Amino acid sequence: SAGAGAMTIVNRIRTDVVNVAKSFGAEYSEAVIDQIFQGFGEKFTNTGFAIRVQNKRNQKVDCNIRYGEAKENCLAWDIARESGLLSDQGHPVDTLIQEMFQAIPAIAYGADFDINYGLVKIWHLPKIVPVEEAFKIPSLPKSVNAHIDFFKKYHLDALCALTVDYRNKSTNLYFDAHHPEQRTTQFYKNILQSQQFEVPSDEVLEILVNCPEIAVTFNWSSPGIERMCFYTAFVNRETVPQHINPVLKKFAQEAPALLDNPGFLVGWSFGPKKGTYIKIDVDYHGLVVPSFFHMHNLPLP
Ligand SMILES: CC(C)=CCSP(=O)(O)OP(=O)(O)O
Repeated sequence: SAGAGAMTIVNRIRTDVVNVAKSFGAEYSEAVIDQIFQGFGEKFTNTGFAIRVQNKRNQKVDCNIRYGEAKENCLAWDIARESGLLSDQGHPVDTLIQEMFQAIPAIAYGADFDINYGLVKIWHLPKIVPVEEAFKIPSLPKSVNAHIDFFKKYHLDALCALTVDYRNKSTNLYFDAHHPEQRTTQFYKNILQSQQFEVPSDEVLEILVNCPEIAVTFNWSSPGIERMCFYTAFVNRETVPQHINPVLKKFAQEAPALLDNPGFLVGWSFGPKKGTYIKIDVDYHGLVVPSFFHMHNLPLP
């Protein structure tokens, strides 16, 4: 019953995470997993926890584990620092999450880990606010302010989250995709063409029109948008569009969850020639998907 039988919930989670990673061929480090769980295992037990796989072109599938909770302070930061998971790099990212919590009041936060690396991101979640609130933050890439007209044009006026990616040295702004233009396939063709990204098939465009949340990624090395991502949730295994991609099919059918009937969040990422791939998270305790609809003021499907 080392990894089986009667076990604490946190041990059930660890075993499930390693099983996913093995099944999808994702790399992982036992030392990094243990280090993450020493600090964060209790959080993973009691809050909105998810396991993600994603399939970047020409590399192995990555396996991430992440959680969020409705606390106004950035609790992950202290835990990660103490855990040896978050060292300064001599870079704008070092103070950015602190600046975000100073600049805009948070109603929740979360953290994201790649089990082959350690802590990748911390998220800041405010109540929905005008995007201009972000321009207060000292260490944001200069490219963010420079995209004021782009945000306005594409109805990216309602900021619903921020993140710092310590590994990638980038930041995402997340928008509530409330505008009726965002219910049309042309919107997605247009916003993707504005950046010279890849435009997906019609079948994928017809999925995107239901997206409640759009992320846009900025970095300090370039003036342009690195990639963007459209998030769509599915309330159970069967309603994931399993036919679109083999990773979607396999993960929907086989992802572990403690709750018998989990939903999923899928991120459709696009970039220039990387940046284009799919992310899928299983709602391991069943808390994430309802919270996702609620945070976007949408009835639960
Ligand atoms: C759960 C929400 C709605 C979005 C999470 S941000 P993300 O993990 O998709 O960000 P990246 O893939 O790191 O850009």
